Amino acid sequence: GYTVAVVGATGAVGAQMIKMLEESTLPIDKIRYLASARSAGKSLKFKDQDITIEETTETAFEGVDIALFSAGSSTSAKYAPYAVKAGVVVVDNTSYFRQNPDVPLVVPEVNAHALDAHNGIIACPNCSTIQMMVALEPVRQKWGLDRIIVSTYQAVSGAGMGAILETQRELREVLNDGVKPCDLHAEILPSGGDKKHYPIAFNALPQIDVFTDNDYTYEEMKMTKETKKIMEDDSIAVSATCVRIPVLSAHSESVYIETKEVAPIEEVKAAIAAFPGAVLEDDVAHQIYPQAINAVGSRDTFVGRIRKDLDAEKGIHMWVVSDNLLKGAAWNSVQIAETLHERGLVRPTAELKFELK
Amino acid sequence: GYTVAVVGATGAVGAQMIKMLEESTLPIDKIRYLASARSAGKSLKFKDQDITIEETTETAFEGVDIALFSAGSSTSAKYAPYAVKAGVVVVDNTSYFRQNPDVPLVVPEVNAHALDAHNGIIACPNCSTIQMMVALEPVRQKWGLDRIIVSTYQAVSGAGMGAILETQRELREVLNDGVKPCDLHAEILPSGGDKKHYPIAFNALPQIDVFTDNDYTYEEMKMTKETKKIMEDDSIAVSATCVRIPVLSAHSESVYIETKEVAPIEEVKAAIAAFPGAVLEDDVAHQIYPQAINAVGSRDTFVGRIRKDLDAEKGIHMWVVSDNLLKGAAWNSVQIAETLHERGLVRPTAELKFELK
Ligand SMILES: Nc1ncnc2c1ncn2[C@@H]1O[C@H](COP(=O)(O)O)[C@@H](O)[C@H]1OP(=O)(O)O
Ligand SMILES: Nc1ncnc2c1ncn2[C@@H]1O[C@H](COP(=O)(O)O)[C@@H](O)[C@H]1OP(=O)(O)O
Repeated sequence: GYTVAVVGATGAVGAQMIKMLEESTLPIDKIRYLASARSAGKSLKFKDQDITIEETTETAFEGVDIALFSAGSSTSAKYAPYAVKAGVVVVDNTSYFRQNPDVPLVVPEVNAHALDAHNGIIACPNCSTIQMMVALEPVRQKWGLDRIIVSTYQAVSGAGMGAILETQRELREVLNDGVKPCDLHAEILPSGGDKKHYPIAFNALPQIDVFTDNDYTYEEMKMTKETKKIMEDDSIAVSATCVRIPVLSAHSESVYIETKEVAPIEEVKAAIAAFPGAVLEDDVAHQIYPQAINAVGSRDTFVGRIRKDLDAEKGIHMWVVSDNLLKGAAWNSVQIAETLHERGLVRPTAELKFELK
Repeated sequence: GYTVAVVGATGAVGAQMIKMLEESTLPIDKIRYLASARSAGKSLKFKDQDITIEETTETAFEGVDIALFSAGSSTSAKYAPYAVKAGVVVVDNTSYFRQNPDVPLVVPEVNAHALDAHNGIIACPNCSTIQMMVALEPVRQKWGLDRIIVSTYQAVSGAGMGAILETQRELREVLNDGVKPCDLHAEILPSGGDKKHYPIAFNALPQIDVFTDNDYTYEEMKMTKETKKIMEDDSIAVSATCVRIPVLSAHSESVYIETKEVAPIEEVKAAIAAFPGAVLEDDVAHQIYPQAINAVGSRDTFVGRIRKDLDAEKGIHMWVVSDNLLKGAAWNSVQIAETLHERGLVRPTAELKFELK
């Protein structure tokens, strides 16, 4: 069996990582929970056992076979290269290593093969990207992809535990204490790292992450570049608008594509249904489409509202929904680990290609 | 001075029709509030005055100069033709007359000229369509419009008063009582007419109105058909995805367009700023963009996140927000009435062009 480590166990994603590891087929001899110095000493369950939380340091990875990181891009930049030096395979849920050519960026159903040439770090893509890739890969395979335009309806759990609490408290202040929404005080959303902060209660904020030089945010640009890397095609045009909405869990996405060849809608429905990790929920006559609340707690990516464009020959609209902390993060990460084990890729790496900080 | 009736005066829109009339420049000698049998005999304010609500009948429109209808489609179909026969000019908020060729479909900033040839009924377009028209008309006027793809983020007040109450209590049940969103009992949303009803609390429901035979909903197809009538151009390609989110008031829209000539973004921003009824809110360096919660209570239509597509040379993305019950309904309706008075168009129609039911 393996010794597995969760770095960032106490967080929103880390807690889903525990839940997914508990339900995993991965044979674990020893489980460790890692976090910052304040969390060290507290107890936290793995199945029925009590586990002690430990400080994350440069020396804390000896004897570790697999480490799942979800502790923000700062904790991965500092500590992940040391884990690799110690003989760990790191699966990173943060954005830091995602655009490194030495790091495979992986959704198991789409680009499992990229895992074979890993140099110790495997990047988990952005949650909004992952569900889109699940929904679109089966179409790409049969008919090609010319362009994607996507608008997202993203839940607040992606922004961390604090965002959930902020949202819930804003909603209770409006509903119980009768506070105008434009009078609410916010501390986190739209982006903890940015200068100004706005309420999300009864609102739709068209900022996720911070702004880049081209006036798209880092989230939208991650959707663009991560798509090109996962599907291994730099010629796919991707433009996105990323919006936060008053949902705790589950991202929804309105997706528009143009294929390389015309794709009969019923063949598209069938192709998406036949694809692992994607579930067709499309029966408009009985008002069946994917819904965020129904997706909560499930590993699948649910797709419906599939219909052709009213004017573009090759254009298709659809609606994609997934638990953002499961397939969007923790399940993707654990599925990567299960896949690493399937393929005999849980072993030390010989050449370190990631400078130590 | 005019005798003005409000049909549907007790509803969510009707309440905003009252507020817009209260703040109008229109010379009003007499106000009447019409609704159904169940509100008949109740009282309601116009400024300091008490106004007894009357049941709408076919003979209730004697003496009325202007009638603002917002009582659902069946009510406009049944009574508006009798109002016209009596000598009223009708501003209809509903969809029933929107596609009749004898009926101007008007957003005053875009197509006020079409008021001149009215035959006793002017249709106010759909809420989500109006704000899109205000944002794009200044772009269309300078550079043309080849196509529109739009994804909406729509508030629940457009589904009426019962929908608002249903949203509020669903959220209260989740937040105060511990009820899981899965276990919520809905009666109205996503669409009061349809067979099945889903919770909107912490959800995103990709259905507004009922489905049509092409798998687009009636709401999505209205964006399409109204856009073409208002811009007097059937060659403008339009496809929509209309989604309800947990907001009480203020629609937001992620809008993609392709223009006929390249439109430098700095010129597009300028042209939108110069357009009556459109306000440019675009300064990403200071995180400035339209937000539903800020738009509430304003007649204006707010436009930001303006940026060129990453690949398509004529493509442009933007974010458009407006109060759905103001510019999207009641202000548009009162602004139509003010425009009619401006142009001496408030007068009886001789020839009856609408069927009496
Ligand atoms: N420097 C750090 N070293 C290890 N873990 C960290 C560090 N900084 C933050 N974390 C962990 O990352 C997660 C933050 O995401 P979230 O806001 O959802 O909790 C937490 O588990 C947090 O642990 P801790 O609770 O000890 O601060
Ligand atoms: N048959 C009808 N005749 C006239 N008005 C109607 C009729 N049915 C509904 N209405 C009015 O349409 C508006 C519905 O608005 P909303 O959808 O926001 O509840 C209400 O003012 C309602 O009046 P009433 O209050 O008497 O039911």
